[PDB]
Amino acid sequence: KRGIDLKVQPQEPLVLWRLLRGDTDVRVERQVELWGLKEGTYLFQLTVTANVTVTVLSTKQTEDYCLASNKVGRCRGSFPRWYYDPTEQICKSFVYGGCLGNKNNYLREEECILACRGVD
Ligand SMILES: [K+]
Repeated sequence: KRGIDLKVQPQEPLVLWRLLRGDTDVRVERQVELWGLKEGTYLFQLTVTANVTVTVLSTKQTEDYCLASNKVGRCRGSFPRWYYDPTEQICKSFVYGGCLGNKNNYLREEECILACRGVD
């Protein structure tokens, strides 16, 4: 499986395994619960193999991942995607053109929720 990179708001238990690289000492407890994550990046190997990285967003990056307008972009494709609407504080679906969009653009609603739940 190709790696995943999850952007998330800091949250002491992150609800979704072995840590390969983290700025801090995470603890993973089995859904799973990630404890101790701080602003920054973490890399895990998942086996029953795959890469999972978790980027705990800064407020500055949160502007890009949550506060930016949805962006169809220049291409004429049709990709169902998700963006966060901070005005209404909810994840909405939109059709993405497939290129040159911005960071407020998630493949899965759950990923949008993780990236932006609680942002205004
Ligand atoms: K989805």
